[PDB]
Amino acid sequence: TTALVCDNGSGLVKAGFAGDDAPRAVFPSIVGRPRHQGVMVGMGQKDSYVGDEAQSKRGILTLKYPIEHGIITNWDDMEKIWHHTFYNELRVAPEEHPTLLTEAPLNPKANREKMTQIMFETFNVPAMYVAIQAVLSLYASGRTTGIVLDSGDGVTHNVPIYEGYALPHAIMRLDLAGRDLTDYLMKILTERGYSFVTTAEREIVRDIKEKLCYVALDFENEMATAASSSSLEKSYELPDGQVITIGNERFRCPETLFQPSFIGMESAGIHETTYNSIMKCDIDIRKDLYANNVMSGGTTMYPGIADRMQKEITALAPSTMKIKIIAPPERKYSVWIGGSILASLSTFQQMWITKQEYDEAGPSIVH
Amino acid sequence: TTALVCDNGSGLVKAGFAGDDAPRAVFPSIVGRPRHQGVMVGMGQKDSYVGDEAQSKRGILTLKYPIEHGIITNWDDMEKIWHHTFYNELRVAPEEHPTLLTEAPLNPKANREKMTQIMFETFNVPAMYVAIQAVLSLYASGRTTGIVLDSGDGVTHNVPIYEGYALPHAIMRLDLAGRDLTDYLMKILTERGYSFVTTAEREIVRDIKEKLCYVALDFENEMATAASSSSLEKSYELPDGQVITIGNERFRCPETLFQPSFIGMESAGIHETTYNSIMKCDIDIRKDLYANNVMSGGTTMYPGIADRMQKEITALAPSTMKIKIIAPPERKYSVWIGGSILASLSTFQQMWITKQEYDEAGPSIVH
Amino acid sequence: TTALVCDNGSGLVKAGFAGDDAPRAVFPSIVGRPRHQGVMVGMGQKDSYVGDEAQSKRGILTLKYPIEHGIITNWDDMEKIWHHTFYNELRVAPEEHPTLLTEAPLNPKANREKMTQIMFETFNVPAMYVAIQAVLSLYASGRTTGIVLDSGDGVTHNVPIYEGYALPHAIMRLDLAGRDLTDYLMKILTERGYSFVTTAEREIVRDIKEKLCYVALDFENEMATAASSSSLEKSYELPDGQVITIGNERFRCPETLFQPSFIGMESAGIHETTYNSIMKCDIDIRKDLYANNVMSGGTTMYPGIADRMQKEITALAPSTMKIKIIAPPERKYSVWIGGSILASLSTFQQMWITKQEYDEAGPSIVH
Amino acid sequence: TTALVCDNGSGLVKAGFAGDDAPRAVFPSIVGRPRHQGVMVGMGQKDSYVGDEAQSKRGILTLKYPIEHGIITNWDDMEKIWHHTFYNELRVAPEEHPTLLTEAPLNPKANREKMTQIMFETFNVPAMYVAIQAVLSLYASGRTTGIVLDSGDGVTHNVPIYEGYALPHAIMRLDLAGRDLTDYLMKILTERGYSFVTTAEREIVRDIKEKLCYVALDFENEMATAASSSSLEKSYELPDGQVITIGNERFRCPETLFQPSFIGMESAGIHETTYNSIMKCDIDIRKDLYANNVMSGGTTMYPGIADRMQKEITALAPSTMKIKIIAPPERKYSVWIGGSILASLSTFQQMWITKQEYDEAGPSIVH
Amino acid sequence: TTALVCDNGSGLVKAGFAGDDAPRAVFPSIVGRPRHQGVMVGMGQKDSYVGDEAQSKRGILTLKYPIEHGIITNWDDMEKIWHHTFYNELRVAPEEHPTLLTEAPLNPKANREKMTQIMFETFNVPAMYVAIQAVLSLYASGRTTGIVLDSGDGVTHNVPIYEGYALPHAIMRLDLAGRDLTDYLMKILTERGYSFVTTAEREIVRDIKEKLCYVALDFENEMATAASSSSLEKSYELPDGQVITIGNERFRCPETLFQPSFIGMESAGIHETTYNSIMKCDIDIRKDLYANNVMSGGTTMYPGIADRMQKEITALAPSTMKIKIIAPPERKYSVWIGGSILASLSTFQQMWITKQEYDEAGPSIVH
Ligand SMILES: Nc1ncnc2c1ncn2[C@@H]1O[C@H](COP(=O)(O)OP(=O)(O)O)[C@@H](O)[C@H]1O
Ligand SMILES: Nc1ncnc2c1ncn2[C@@H]1O[C@H](COP(=O)(O)OP(=O)(O)O)[C@@H](O)[C@H]1O
Ligand SMILES: Nc1ncnc2c1ncn2[C@@H]1O[C@H](COP(=O)(O)OP(=O)(O)O)[C@@H](O)[C@H]1O
Ligand SMILES: Nc1ncnc2c1ncn2[C@@H]1O[C@H](COP(=O)(O)OP(=O)(O)O)[C@@H](O)[C@H]1O
Ligand SMILES: Nc1ncnc2c1ncn2[C@@H]1O[C@H](COP(=O)(O)OP(=O)(O)O)[C@@H](O)[C@H]1O
Ligand SMILES: [Mg+2]
Ligand SMILES: [Mg+2]
Ligand SMILES: [Mg+2]
Ligand SMILES: [Mg+2]
Ligand SMILES: [Mg+2]
Repeated sequence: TTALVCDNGSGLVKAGFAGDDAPRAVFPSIVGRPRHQGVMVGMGQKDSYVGDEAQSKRGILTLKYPIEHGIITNWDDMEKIWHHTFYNELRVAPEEHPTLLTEAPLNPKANREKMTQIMFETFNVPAMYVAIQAVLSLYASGRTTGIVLDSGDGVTHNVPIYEGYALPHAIMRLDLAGRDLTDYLMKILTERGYSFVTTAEREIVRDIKEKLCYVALDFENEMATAASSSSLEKSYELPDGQVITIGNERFRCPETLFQPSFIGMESAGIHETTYNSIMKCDIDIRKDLYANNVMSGGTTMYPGIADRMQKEITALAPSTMKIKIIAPPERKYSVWIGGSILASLSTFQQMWITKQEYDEAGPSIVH
Repeated sequence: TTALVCDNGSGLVKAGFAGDDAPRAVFPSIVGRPRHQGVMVGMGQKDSYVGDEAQSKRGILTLKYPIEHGIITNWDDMEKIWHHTFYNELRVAPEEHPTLLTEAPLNPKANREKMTQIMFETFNVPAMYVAIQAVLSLYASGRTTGIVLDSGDGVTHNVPIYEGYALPHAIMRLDLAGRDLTDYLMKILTERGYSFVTTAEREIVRDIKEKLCYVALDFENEMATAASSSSLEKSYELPDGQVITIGNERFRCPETLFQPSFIGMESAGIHETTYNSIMKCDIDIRKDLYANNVMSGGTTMYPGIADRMQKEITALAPSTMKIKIIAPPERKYSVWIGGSILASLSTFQQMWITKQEYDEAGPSIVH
Repeated sequence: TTALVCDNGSGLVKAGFAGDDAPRAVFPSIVGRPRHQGVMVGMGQKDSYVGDEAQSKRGILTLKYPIEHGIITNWDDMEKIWHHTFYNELRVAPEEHPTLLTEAPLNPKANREKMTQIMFETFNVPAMYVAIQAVLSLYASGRTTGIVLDSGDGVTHNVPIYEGYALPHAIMRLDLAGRDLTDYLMKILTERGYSFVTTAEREIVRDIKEKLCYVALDFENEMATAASSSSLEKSYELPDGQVITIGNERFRCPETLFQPSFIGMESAGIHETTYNSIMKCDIDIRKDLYANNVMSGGTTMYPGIADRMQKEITALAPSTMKIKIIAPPERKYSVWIGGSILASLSTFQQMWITKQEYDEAGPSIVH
Repeated sequence: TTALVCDNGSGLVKAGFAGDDAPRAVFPSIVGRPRHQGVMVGMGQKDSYVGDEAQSKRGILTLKYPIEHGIITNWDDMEKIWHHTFYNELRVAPEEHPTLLTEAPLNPKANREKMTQIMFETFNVPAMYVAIQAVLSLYASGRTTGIVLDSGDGVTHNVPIYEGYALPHAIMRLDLAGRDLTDYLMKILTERGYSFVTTAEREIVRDIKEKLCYVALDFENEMATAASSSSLEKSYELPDGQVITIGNERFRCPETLFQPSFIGMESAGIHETTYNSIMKCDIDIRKDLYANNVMSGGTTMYPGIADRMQKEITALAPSTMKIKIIAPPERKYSVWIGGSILASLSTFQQMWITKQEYDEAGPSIVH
Repeated sequence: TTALVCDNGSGLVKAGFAGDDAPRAVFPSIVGRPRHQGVMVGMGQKDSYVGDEAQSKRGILTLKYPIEHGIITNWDDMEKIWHHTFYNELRVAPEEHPTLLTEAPLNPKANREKMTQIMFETFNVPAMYVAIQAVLSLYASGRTTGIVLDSGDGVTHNVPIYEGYALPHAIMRLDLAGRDLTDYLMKILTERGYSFVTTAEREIVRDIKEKLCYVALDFENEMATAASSSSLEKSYELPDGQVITIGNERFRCPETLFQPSFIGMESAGIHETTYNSIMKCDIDIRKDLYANNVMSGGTTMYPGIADRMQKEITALAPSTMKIKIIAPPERKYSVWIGGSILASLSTFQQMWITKQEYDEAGPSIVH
């Protein structure tokens, strides 16, 4: 009889019932067909592996992300993610609940429809409601105010919300992190001879992004001392035998997040987009948009931020302003801890769209 | 009514019904015509002895192998092998079954056609299927993963297979063992006065290859102490009166398998071809390609391997990697214990080519 | 007193003074040691033959390419290439000039250093400058705009340049042609029994790639009709007696350039990488990136391109766009006809690095 | 209507129909003219007596052997042998049968022709076939394998035959026994004063060779004790009055068969020629060429052999080899018991040469 | 003070100082003991005649070749060859020089040791070096390339050498000419009644091999017309009275060199061993291994070859290949004209083994 909060990101999909902790189930959200012909009977071999097995059996597959920079590529793969998940994982009936879905803040509609509809006719969840992914990130620390800087693979957003309404027109969306960070790392690792060309192997790059990373505080001056013999290099070992020693670029790569000329895209860094998004609000409210940046996603896990972000803003921000940049631990699940709280809470159950109200208007009314 | 798994190697041809133990019949696979004129009435004397009698009455024949380094030389002898076998040995009708054949992995087509076709019109087995000889060697201990090193007279192969699909391009085929090992032993036995010129007599060389052999662990250092008077020589006795004492070279000859400069061939040793075939796969998978080399054939019967193979690879292989080099006893019939399991197993019976489907395409479609 | 533009490719190394025609000297760039022991006094025999003689006396050597897939393997052989070239060929002093070198566009540094440095202290060329190999290929027909597709053994590149700046991030580098094309041809020639195992012998394969080749226009439909008896096969004659007749596969092998599944590599074909590199530029500029593909290298010598490339792009490219694929004759020397023009031209002479400026920084400043 | 197997030796010519026992007629094969003038009316006396009467009336003749050491001397006497035999003995018509003759294995051709032809035109036997004297000696006890040592006056042979073809080149023919043994005995009997100068009288010597003979086992040690007074001498009585007592040399003379220095011929003894013929065969076959020496002729009648031959061989033969020296009783007719079996047996009747096939080629085709 | 190049063949041993023409001394290389008892005081009679007197006084000896089919039988006779030669012929001191010896290419070691050592301790030549008999045959006409077919009694070899290193493994050694040709001629001369049993007399056979011999061009067809009465027979006269008339077989006997079935040996003729050795090299080099067969020895003195050899090869060789078969006059001393050039030439003097360097290693190091 439960209700299910299921967030589709380009993750790391998260699923777990209406509370109370963290997603019961998390997996990399990939389908990969076998790029070769199989010959050991059964037929045994699957037509396509979904996660998590499609992350355990790389190299013999071609990973294809069903979603990509917010808008998904095709629901043929997406629906299979879904069907696989509801039926053979959580062991939850389709008529169990009214569900709660998330999207990007400005994703081209109808990218919400085709989802809502296919999921509606196939899985027959008797209702529906979609809350934007940024808004939910506030329900983590349970604040009512603040500018939310939510960056996960592969779409970031900067949505300012006051108590308790939210300014719609003051939001700037950058197509930056994180596949561009993975790809940039893969492009600058070539500087030391390591070739990471194939689709499957790209995943390994992401892991060297995981452990071996830190954002400097004063890049321009730090680069000089990086050349000094003292190793700012840590050597990671790769799933086979190989031992790879990356340094210098280790702190260079994430820095791309600010100063994103390195990628060849003109929109200025998160540095500047935060401020320029804030002074797109009303002059009076700004006092409390500052000192309340609450970060989220899986791309605020770097040991660089937030005091990088801090010294960076304080140079651009007006003077005489106190700026706490409170960002929790556990942030990777922040959004989810949001959603859980919501559908269990009174009373927005009655701003849902049930079945009777999908026979009248249908594809519209969703917004 | 049974089905028959029959493998043609440069053996030692093996035949036995769809399971369950080992070939019912094994013989050296030779035809040899009598190099002399016969005068003992009847006419009595046969035009040519096939095995096994052609291995019991050597010296009065000129042994001619119907196949040689993978591709067969002529089907005139080959078909006669076949007809003789089916009709006067196994006592099996031609319409008894649909059959199962093996080939080399990269044998020049149409070396499979002329066989399939001649056997199709002559012996009329109402169906057909040819599985590659390396793949079958996994079905012995019933593993699903691994790089298979299958080396028999006279073509070796190195096929890496993951679970369960098989990488086609990571296979390197060396025309090495085993006639070159026989011929080389015959070339290095000459230094001690033993002349082994005649075709028939060469078989005897092969037998001294059998019993009197062992691969060292550290050749270069072992050779010094080999010169010491202490006999690492065992004296074998030859079918006539002669007593032959070979030492030193007894372990030198097989060593040719690595470091095949001794032959005057540039392709590097099995040592290097194993690794060089392995890192021709995808970087992530190698962890399990290692520690599962399953050897097969009749040339992995030396009491040297695998800790020779082991110590050698570990020097070329990356560090910190565990390498089991599991190779069964009973390996001589490994391939066959594979085949039996296959055609008896559901359900790939419907991946066959029967008679009705050889009326359409014919010489093609076999692959 | 002249200045020398010397480009190291995996060629076919090219050398000739600052203009005005084509390299004075071209040779296959190989060192090969004699795999055997020599016994006719002098000592006569060299420790290792460099080109061109190392291409006249194959079979008694083991050819070892000093560079391989962009990054060179070792400067021990490379330096000998150099020393041999400067001293005993062109008859040019080391202090004669400031020089001009090329590299790959994204070659792992320091693959440019060790060269620059060893060449700097050994040969003492009082200056230096290295222009990327793609950029020079535009100076042939003397265009200022276009996407350059430069594919030679053994690294291709796709660099888009506008007037007159060049987009750095829109370049995709495929490790495809040409040793993979040679090796693939050698791998599919085995299908008809021809064994091409030895290192030296591989060269002959390359020559059958030369004359006997052509890329089809509609492969999928062409393969059927290829089976028809009408010979699309031309019979080539081999340096010894043997006459080898390759057909069908004659056009199949080069086709690998597109669809590189045949090799077992996932990175999509040149077809798709050209386009995917182009629409990684800015949306407005694309109008002139199209209709100006200028091809180069020695692997765009097939009589297939460019209208194979054309029909292929027009299927992937947006509609209503005219796509010229201008690629000169003489392309094999295109790069060089570029370089010569450059160092003779004002004024980038003062963007050089002379000796006085290598006592300060050294290993840095080169980029 | 029967067929006749007739063997010409330097005997003791043997004749008897196609089976089934032994020759119907045996006689010493000599013609002898009367060396004196005859004067007792008739004129009565024959121009020349053939055997057997020419062996009843010695002393009044000059015995002249029609054949001598394989090659016959002249067919003028030989034909007279034949005509006399066929017409006035067996009482058989000339057109009765197709005939079967033997020769030496290596008798100088055409020593077979002049026979075949003369008998063909004179006696008109409508067909012909000539089988070699050695091969037939196997047909006695009906074995299929073995080295045959056939020594009769006056040409021995050593032919190795395997089952069932026969090695032609491994045969060594010594012009030794038996007229050389007779002549030697006559040469050493002078040692005790007995004069045997005349040709006729020589026959008597042969008889003292018959009864009074034995081959020692250890000559050298036996010779010492032979000198002891103990009579190893048996006293034979000669057709006239005289009583001759020979000892010592009685066993010395036959020993000449081995150690034939005594004659002044260097070619080593039958002892060594057996072995030296055997190891002129193939290395594999020797195992069964040994242990199957089947003797024949009339010079293997000595009570010394075969265990003399044995102790001699085992010292020369390789060790650990079992050597049967099987020699029947009745051996004197061995060859003939062969022929009977042959021409009576199907089916080699059609390997004959009849007359219709002798008008075409004639003197040729016989081989 | 000169140095001596001395070649031991089964000849015809040749000796003459370091250049410049031909051996000062040549003789048939035989020792022969007197098979009889001598009674003419002095003691007068020698214990054993070495050549040449042992070739002047046949018939009173038992000729025993000190070497036989490459490996020598015993150094007791060989040493006497040596001592006799150095001391009572060339009038040369033992310490005069460092010496140069030849061997077969694949003679069973240690067949070089026992020589090197005995000669070293007895004759005390302060150094040593042994070059293989085949290689020297190139130094005659002074070529650098080619496959050498060096056939003398009683071991032929086929050693292919490129410029300038030498392929070791492409050599096939046939135990053929010449004692097998002498013996074969003696075996087929019996066909016309001539008996040649004794060893001494065999020398005469060899002489009839000398003058009265010639190899046909198209044998099988030549035999038909050979039967025609027109004498292709030349009549030789024998040292006693006897006149011997040989025909037919006169050209048949040498023909045995190809098609050695006549002997009963399975290894195919020199015909095939030349080609089969050539295509045992690398594919590229063959172009110049052809058209450069330089023959040597004493068995290429037949007036048949080389256009026999030519027509034979061209039928087996691949088409469109030019095949010169250059073989000098004067060839009998070719090898020696080689040796002279060598030890006189710089600089391989320092690849010798002297006195000081034989106290350390001894029996080894010779190779
Ligand atoms: N510890 C970490 N350090 C750095 N980056 C991380 C870490 N954990 C996850 N990431 C990155 O965060 C991304 C996942 O973010 P996620 O919150 O799943 O975004 P979404 O919810 O939009 O899918 C991954 O692409 C990964 O590269
Ligand atoms: N105990 C042994 N030691 C070494 N080699 C052996 C042994 N037993 C057999 N062989 C060799 O193995 C070969 C048989 O291999 P096999 O597995 O039959 O190859 P295939 O199946 O391809 O014919 C024989 O030629 C023989 O020389
Ligand atoms: N006529 C031709 N057809 C096809 N390929 C060719 C032809 N001529 C040369 N090639 C190939 O082009 C390559 C030479 O390219 P090159 O311009 O030297 O590249 P790089 O300069 O990077 O070494 C050689 O590897 C050769 O295989
Ligand atoms: N008991 C015997 N002992 C020794 N020699 C004998 C004996 N009987 C016969 N011979 C010899 O054997 C010869 C006859 O043997 P035979 O088989 O006829 O020889 P061939 O077949 O060559 O004519 C006679 O010359 C005779 O001297
Ligand atoms: N003119 C000739 N014709 C045929 N054969 C010959 C001729 N001269 C010599 N021979 C044979 O060739 C042999 C000489 O070969 P040789 O070159 O001396 O070999 P090696 O030098 O190895 O002893 C002799 O034994 C002889 O029988
Ligand atoms: Mg998100
Ligand atoms: Mg096999
Ligand atoms: Mg290039
Ligand atoms: Mg006889
Ligand atoms: Mg010789």
